[PDB]
Amino acid sequence: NAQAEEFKKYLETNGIKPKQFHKKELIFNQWDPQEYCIFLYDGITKLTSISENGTIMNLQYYKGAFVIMSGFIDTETSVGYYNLEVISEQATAYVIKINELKELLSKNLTHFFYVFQTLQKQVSYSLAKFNDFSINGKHGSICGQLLILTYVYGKETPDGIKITLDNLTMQELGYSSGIAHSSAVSRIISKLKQEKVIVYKNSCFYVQNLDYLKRYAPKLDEWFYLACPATWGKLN
Amino acid sequence: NAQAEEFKKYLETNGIKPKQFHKKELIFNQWDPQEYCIFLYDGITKLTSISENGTIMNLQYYKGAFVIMSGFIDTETSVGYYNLEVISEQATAYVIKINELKELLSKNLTHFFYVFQTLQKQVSYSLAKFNDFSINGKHGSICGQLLILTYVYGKETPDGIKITLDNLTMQELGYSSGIAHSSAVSRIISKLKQEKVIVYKNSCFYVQNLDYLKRYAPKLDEWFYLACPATWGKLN
DNA sequence: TTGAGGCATTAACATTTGTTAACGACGATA
DNA sequence: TATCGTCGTTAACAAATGTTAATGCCTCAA
Repeated sequence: NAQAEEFKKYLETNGIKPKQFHKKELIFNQWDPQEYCIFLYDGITKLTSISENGTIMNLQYYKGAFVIMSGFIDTETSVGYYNLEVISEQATAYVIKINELKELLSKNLTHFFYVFQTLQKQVSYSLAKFNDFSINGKHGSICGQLLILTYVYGKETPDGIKITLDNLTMQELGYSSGIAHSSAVSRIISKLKQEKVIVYKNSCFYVQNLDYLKRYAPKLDEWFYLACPATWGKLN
Repeated sequence: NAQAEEFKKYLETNGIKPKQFHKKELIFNQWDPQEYCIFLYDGITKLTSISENGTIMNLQYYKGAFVIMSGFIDTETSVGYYNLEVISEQATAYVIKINELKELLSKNLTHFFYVFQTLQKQVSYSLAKFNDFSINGKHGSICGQLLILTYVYGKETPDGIKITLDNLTMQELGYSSGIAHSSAVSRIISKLKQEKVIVYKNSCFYVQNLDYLKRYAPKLDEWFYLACPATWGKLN
């Protein structure tokens, strides 16, 4: 991304250098809140939360470049108790204290409307996901995530559309759609395969019937068409 | 309250006078997609979406002062095809064509951080609402949506916390929670009355054991503490 | 006064999803 | 080569929710 690269070197010009993280690491966590601004530049991460009884919940994924904030700008108070876990083999993110971003960004606007728009991307994405997940129950919740992972981690192949993901177990899908037991998620997929909407090939899932997932996740498909038109056009 | 007070003037001091709306009026709709930046000053509205199937979905509610984006501040394209229906007897707001917001907000950067912070309040809200609705299915969805209603529009009476709202018909909560048929939402609420949680008096809902809702809407309760603490304190 | 329409409640029944358990396939370790 | 643990399936039963229909309470309009 062009804007993300211009922002990259705008930080290094002010003493902000990249930290390196490895898989299973938490850049921040729900238990020791620090209000930072994370400019995830490279790597795949997931924003999670754990209930008081230990229930895991994957709220979404983040693929660099992108911006995540654990606290508000003006008040600098916590925005919420979440964990940003690194699921890729290794990730590179510029961690900057929230206090400094104010002054850094008051002296330059073109980088402000960049971080602002990523936030607009965040909002629209959250509502679209909430829209498709709340209507068709859990069936559509699985279908929704599979549509997101296809539009971001997918690519055309002869067998079907491959999803370039590792450590994508059954529980990880359930965590990302509200299912708690790995047997319920496998039961929904058993029929998605019997309806040949998807298929399993070694190390990955393959999507054959994209239009099926679209019906059970229209607003999400719409969001990719409106927010990430690049990735969207590569699958139609 | 105050950060939006000096904001309201900063708009009409540059040629943005307020337009007025009445009940059931749509400020922006999904079929006519036009990118504005609405600043709901006074009144209550609901952001809705209508599926090709004809299904209605209430994504959330908006109570002034607040900011609602219909397009991206850069590309000027629609963040999504939604409808902002006025459900109050009387609502005032300030519309800005999104192309005009850029200039208006690039010179005064104190009101820039204001709009940016409300965007963050939106993000956390969506992430929190998505967390609690996903764990406990529909039973929890109603407990969550209810909790939201008692903090924003709930005042204390000897009979409990009264949700001062018109309507709130069974179908309307179904749209907010994600249930299609009104008979089902009634089923759950018929149990919450038996469960000494809520009662229906004077054509309004009175909450008596909001802690029961906190257990089923933990992330949402945490959101009011960190984002709108004044609201949180009114009931704690 | 009667009669129409909407909202709330319940029923019953179908469908989905929650929950636990058992089986097998695979890898890893000694 | 045997054994332990992880994960993917399926079974079986329980709970929740989807779906439709019927009944009652209320307002409204003639």
